[PDB]
Amino acid sequence: ANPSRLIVAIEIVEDEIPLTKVDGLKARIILIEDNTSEVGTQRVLPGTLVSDKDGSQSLVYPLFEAPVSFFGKLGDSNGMRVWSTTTADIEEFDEAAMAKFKTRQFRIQLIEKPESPVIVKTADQQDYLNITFDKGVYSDMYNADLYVGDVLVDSYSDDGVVSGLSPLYSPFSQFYVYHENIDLVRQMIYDTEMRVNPAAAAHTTAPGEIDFLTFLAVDGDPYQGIQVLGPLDGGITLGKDGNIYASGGTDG
Repeated sequence: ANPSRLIVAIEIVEDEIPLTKVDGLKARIILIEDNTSEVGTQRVLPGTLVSDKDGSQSLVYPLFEAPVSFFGKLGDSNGMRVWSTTTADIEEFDEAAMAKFKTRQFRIQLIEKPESPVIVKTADQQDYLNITFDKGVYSDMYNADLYVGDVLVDSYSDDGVVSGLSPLYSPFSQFYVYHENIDLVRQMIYDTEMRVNPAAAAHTTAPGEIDFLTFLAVDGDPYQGIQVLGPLDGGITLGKDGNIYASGGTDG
């Protein structure tokens, strides 16, 4: 009756964190479980976090949302991984593209259980897809558009034409990005950090360059104005090994 679904969100509050206090942010990645609402209608809402500093309450910002392509509880076997790029790693990434468009480059990969989980290769047979959460970014390195919304489904799909094989379809039928929420979240972290650690403006020159998922700065270094909350603290670790699955699949 109902597809499984993945909704990724971020819970943030203002608090005194440690700076290894100081005034910055307490954040944690969370999943919202809803297969009822129409896709793209999650709201920013107060979470369960409170602030030791001033009694303020956390807010929860839906970031993105992806429905599974097919009915059934088995759709709950679909999920994904996501991580930001860094001028610290083994692989490189499109540094001039980022420069030009002042946005951050991310890698997303689809996965399936049984779990390590199994990696769903893209059509062109790559292990992962290079994306930006912003529109208009075109990469000369990968000669592709990078915007997730425009490219993911399409990339894990293959109508079979010049391919000659059985049409291939993506396990996720659409990737909806909450642009406004993301911009709201990045600004928040950009501001906080420019204040806390103003040298960080050297490579983080725009709010659009903020990694709001794994909270690494471009240089590779985790922002000094964020204190991340892992599973110990009600959170979810994203990243190369950070597995998240759709849910709420119903058979009827």
